[PDB]
Amino acid sequence: MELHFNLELVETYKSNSQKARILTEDWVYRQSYCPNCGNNPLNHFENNRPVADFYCNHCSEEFELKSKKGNFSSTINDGAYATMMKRVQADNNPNFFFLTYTKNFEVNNFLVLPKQFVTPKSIIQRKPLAPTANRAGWIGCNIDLSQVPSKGRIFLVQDGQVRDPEKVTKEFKQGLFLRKSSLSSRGWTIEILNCIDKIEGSEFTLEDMYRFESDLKNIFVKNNHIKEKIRQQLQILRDKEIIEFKGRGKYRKL
DNA sequence: CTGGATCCAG
DNA sequence: CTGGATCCAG
DNA sequence: CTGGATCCAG
DNA sequence: CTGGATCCAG
Ligand SMILES: [Ca+2]
Ligand code: NA
Ligand SMILES: [Zn+2]
Repeated sequence: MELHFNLELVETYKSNSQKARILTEDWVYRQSYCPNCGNNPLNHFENNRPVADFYCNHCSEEFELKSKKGNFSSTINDGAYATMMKRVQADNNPNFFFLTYTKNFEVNNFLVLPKQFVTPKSIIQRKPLAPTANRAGWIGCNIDLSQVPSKGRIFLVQDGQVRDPEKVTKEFKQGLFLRKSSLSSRGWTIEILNCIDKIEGSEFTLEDMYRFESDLKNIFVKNNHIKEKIRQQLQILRDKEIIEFKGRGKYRKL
């Protein structure tokens, strides 16, 4: 990845907001890949499409890009409130890219946030624009990401440095199982991913997994069928291309 | 027209 | 954190 | 929807 | 039997 914008694109513009739109969307089109499946390039939706900047034409994941000069805040500016409210609840609800760029118009940080982390609760309605305003009565919104987990933020470029796309695809696919709250309970798929990651190396077996039985039992005290559950969860992780089934109780991390 | 889109600016 | 000024398109 | 339980190919 | 597939309850 190269980290600088194509400044020529914005010669004819005056608004720094509109310049940011052009420069950041061009950069992502030219330089980013699908953090879910690894497809490059992402495809750009048509202009004005609500909360819909890019799609991956391989896996159908959608992406909303939010960009800013400087540093991230937990509060993010957006578009129309009503259509945000509708898009976060859609079956094809978008994942969210966050991009920071420097005073030299180069990409400082670039991360993805899995889609489950932007919920209707996150979306804060703004006061309508005054009737003095050009867009009088427009109701915009801000997104409150304060509650998002540290681990939900998956960096593609971090403080100047491009990260390995395979580390990112791995982390994103794990991230899609991550729970909206620290207060929400354990969750099987998460706890099993946790065991998998405690196993050294790429290859493992069902017997390796059944060693975590006593540990899983403490967590899920009412589960009297732990082994069956381990097996069911491995099937879930397979269907998501997180592991491969080698046949008869043998697995490999992807 | 109306109603989406940008994030900047302070 | 809050309120706008640009842009874009059916 | 997800946690707990059941089924049966091989 | 063993491990992948499926069902049922709240
Ligand atoms: Ca955007
Ligand atoms: Na957009
Ligand atoms: Zn993809």
